[PDB]
Amino acid sequence: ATDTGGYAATAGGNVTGAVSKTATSMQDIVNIIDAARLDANGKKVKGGAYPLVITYTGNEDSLINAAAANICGQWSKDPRGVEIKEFTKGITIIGANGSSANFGIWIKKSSDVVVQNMRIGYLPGGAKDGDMIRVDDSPNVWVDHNELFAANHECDGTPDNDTTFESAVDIKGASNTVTVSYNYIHGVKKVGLDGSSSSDTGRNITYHHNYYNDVNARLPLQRGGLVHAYNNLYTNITGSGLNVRQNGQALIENNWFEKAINPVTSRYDGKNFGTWVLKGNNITKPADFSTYSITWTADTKPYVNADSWTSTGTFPTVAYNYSPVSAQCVKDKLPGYAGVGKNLATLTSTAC
Ligand SMILES: [Ca+2]
Repeated sequence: ATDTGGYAATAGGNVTGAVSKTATSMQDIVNIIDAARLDANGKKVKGGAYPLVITYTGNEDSLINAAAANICGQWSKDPRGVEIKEFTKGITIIGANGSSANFGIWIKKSSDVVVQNMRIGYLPGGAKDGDMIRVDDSPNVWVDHNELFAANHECDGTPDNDTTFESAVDIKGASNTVTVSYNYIHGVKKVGLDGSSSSDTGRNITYHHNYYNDVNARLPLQRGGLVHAYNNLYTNITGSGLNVRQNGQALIENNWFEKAINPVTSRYDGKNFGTWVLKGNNITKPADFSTYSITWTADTKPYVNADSWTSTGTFPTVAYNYSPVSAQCVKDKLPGYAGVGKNLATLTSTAC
């Protein structure tokens, strides 16, 4: 009921008294959430009046296909997103099979929100924080079985030469417990941070059963706190993978890395390096780097790469319950469980 396979423990809107609503457009979602704040007398209730299970049936493929054809025209447009602000009664946004969105979901100062089966891609507004999914000051959030994509490319003349597209799953502030699972993330330059700055440290986040393909960096860019990454399939990482900074701790287990540059590193600050515990991945020693095409580069400032492929620290006892399959099974089976239209199916050893 509340088990997500990670630090977040929430059933979202699937609780007692939940009200099911169907949203056929972005605006419907905005309107549904707004109406969910009113009590029987028409007065607003802090945190929302009742739980919601919104089934999104809209399809914005036309906007997505047009954007795919003109990648560089996106960054300067207005960003589009549904804001879930200060809603704590519990909410679940689930896309219907065949649904799609060219707008993001921005969660802020909320809790107990689940977003599932949403296909989001090529969002406008990279220069104005056009994130696909943003989790800000929001604990108990579960981002599961979604497809988040764009083009892993940077156009010229974009602000900071970094705004062609914004991130897939940015997590910041007091989002103390979050689970990111079964997501198919592809064609994304900046996957997502875990802390917006050097001072925004903390949180306990779990990334599991995600399928990353053709992504440049931030898987995540971790700032302190704890990160548990298990059963993820990392392929074609063009910049760096897990960047553990500000003394953060990471447990990296039973993942499959392939064709990746700097898969596990601590760079860009020049100090306060994070640590990692490595176990059960397809890579077990440096000899495997050649086998799976793992490349390492240096950085202009002091850095630490996992080129020795050894644990550099410790990790506290993982609270929740979980059962990872083998790194091989991930590589063989994960692409069929990750993403939309998989009916929220999960990979078990039985299926291996
Ligand atoms: Ca962002």
